[PDB]
Amino acid sequence: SFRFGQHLIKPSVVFLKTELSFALVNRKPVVPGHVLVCPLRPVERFHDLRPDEVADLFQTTQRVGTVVEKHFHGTSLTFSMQDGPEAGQTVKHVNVHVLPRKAGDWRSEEEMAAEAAALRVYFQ
Amino acid sequence: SFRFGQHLIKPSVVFLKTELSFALVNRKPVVPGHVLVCPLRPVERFHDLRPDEVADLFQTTQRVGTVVEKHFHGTSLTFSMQDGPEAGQTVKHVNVHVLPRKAGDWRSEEEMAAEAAALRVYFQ
Ligand SMILES: Nc1ncnc2c1ncn2[C@@H]1O[C@H](COP(=O)(O)CP(=O)(O)O[P@](=O)(S)OC[C@H]2O[C@@H](n3cnc4c(N)ncnc43)[C@H](O)[C@@H]2O)[C@@H](O)[C@H]1O
Ligand SMILES: Nc1ncnc2c1ncn2[C@@H]1O[C@H](COP(=O)(O)CP(=O)(O)O[P@](=O)(S)OC[C@H]2O[C@@H](n3cnc4c(N)ncnc43)[C@H](O)[C@@H]2O)[C@@H](O)[C@H]1O
Repeated sequence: SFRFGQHLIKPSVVFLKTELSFALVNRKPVVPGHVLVCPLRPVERFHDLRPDEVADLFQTTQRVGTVVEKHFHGTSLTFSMQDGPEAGQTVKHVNVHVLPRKAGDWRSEEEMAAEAAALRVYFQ
Repeated sequence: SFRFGQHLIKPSVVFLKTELSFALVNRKPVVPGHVLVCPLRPVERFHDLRPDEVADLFQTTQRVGTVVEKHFHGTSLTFSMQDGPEAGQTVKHVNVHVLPRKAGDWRSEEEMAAEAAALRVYFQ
């Protein structure tokens, strides 16, 4: 019941949801704990975001990171937004990639829902 | 009169300044128009930012990008924050890297002040 470009994201893999943004797990994380934060409204370019959704997108992005860094035992975070077709954007929806980091660094929907469930505990 | 870790940034190379953040040019941009946006207060990890400075850091980051994308003729933006020593952070100050993007992609302080001056026109 979450739009992410032209796909619908089953709540099962969504682990946080604010008034304006939401965060979810990946089918192929680049690193354990690689997750995403996207505004609820489907805009394709970061510049299309009202300034309230931008505050919200990154206050949420701040929070989500503190948790996966904890949860997945990282010591540093890597944040990044691929904003446009020439920046590598594949899904035309704004979305921050949050990747926990460590010194020297595909799955089933159920493994995704398991992971989202664990992440939901930290936002309780 | 701008702190960026343990260095002082001469206003000459600063091209925007809000109540909470500020943006500046690079001595070695990775791509023409690669610039930075940093909170005025020197925190070393994104999580150390109040939520007001986070709204401000990214509302500002939204603006700055729209301009360098225009100015440097890009068609897409790449945003990214290296948050921690294991994420590649070199300067222990929070700072978003904004890089304009195009299909298939060191200088003197004066060349830096020239560039900041041009960027200041778009925020007039
Ligand atoms: N050395 C290094 N190597 C790699 N990354 C590094 C690095 N250093 C720093 N970084 C860091 O690693 C990041 C590089 O990641 P990236 O920007 O290359 C991933 P993307 O696939 O291009 O993303 P988008 O198209 S925008 O967004 C689409 C995303 O949503 C997901 N998605 C789409 N549909 C989905 C669905 N239905 N269900 C679940 N997920 C879906 C996709 O899997 C995809 O990840 C940077 O932040 C950098 O600082
Ligand atoms: N294929 C690709 N290749 C490269 N980047 C890509 C990519 N695809 C996407 N990206 C994109 O390119 C970016 C990768 O850039 P990066 O994160 O590797 C640069 P950094 O030097 O590690 O940054 P920091 O330590 S955090 O911050 C320090 C910064 O402040 C500057 N600085 C420090 N002191 C200064 C001073 N006194 N005066 C002026 N500037 C100063 C430094 O030059 C430095 O750039 C990503 O956003 C990605 O999405």
